Amino acid sequence: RWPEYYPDIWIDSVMRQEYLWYRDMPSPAAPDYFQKPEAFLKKAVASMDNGFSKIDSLLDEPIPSYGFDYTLYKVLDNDTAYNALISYVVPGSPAEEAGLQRGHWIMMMNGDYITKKVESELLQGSTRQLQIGVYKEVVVTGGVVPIGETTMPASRSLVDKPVHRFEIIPWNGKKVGYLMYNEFKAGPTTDSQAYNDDLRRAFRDFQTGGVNEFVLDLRYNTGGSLDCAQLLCTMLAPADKMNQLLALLRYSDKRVEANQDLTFNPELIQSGANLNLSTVYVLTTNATRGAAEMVINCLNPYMKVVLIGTKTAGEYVATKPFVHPTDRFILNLVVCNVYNAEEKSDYATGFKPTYEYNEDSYLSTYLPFGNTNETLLNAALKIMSGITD
Ligand SMILES: [Cl-]
Repeated sequence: RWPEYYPDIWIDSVMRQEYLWYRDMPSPAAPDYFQKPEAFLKKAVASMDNGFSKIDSLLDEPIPSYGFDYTLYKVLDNDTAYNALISYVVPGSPAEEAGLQRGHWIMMMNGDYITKKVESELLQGSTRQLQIGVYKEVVVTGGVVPIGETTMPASRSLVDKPVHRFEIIPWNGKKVGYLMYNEFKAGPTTDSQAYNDDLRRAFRDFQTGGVNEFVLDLRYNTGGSLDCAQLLCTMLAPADKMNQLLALLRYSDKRVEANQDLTFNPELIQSGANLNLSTVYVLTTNATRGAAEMVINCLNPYMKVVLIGTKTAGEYVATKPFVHPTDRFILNLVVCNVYNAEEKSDYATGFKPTYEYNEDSYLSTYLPFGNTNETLLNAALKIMSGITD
């Protein structure tokens, strides 16, 4: 109706220049200078963009937190109450100092139940007193039973490292490398390789230990950098694949200059080690996304990749970050296709697992990462040994 806008908004410009699917954006509508970037984005993306592109805030530091992730389960006959099952504890966090571990359940906070009203108090706050429990079975009935209490310090701004857990497991005559790798991130700062060097260090330890089987746990890995992914692949692959094509990054017809052919590149190994493996077991959930899915797609043609868990996210294109000049947000925009050596990325809707295991259905084996009875790792160990068909 009104106003009558005259015939310059950054987000529209960065997208029309850099977006993989710029040709499939809606036609230039009437400008809306007050709309949130989120709202602009949702209306401007191509229909193929199923939440791949997204807006993220530019923060001075990570939002403070206690350092744990969880899932709520309704309490026995309490109307408003829930128990919080811990799924991940950040190293060096208040949660870890509290003595908390994956598989612990938070049952009370300072003598009060956890209700939907107070759920956000699990994310951050002051020092808290917690009643903690564990899932127990009795012969068969199961439930969360209290086992004790602890004091959790106040939340604080935390940095979580991608190399989350490491182990070498001897198992039925095999030497099994286990890696819980949670984010494709090279280092804490813009040009740091610190985490990639942590990854190399783990692979050097794996080679020293003579690992000949491998379980890569990407279950909560939401993605990140393809250069991290190239490094990881290069170190898992069979040794006769060095220098072969791994990934074909293909941008739009306006950004041909950016196209790249990534190989299994042995000069990337540096202080790490190639493990010369023929099979890899990859643990997945719906959270497993992007770069994490690229690893699966790109290793598929070259080795036996066995997927255990639940279907992956389906993010078959790569995003790159673009920072607004003044408004402090980041546009994570789809910029390229990422084909494997067979010229394919045909996992729209996600990679279906080879063997489906929902970790939430097996509460008695919801255990710390790397414990061999932990559901998804146990499955892999059984499958490689022929215990599970
Ligand atoms: Cl953990």
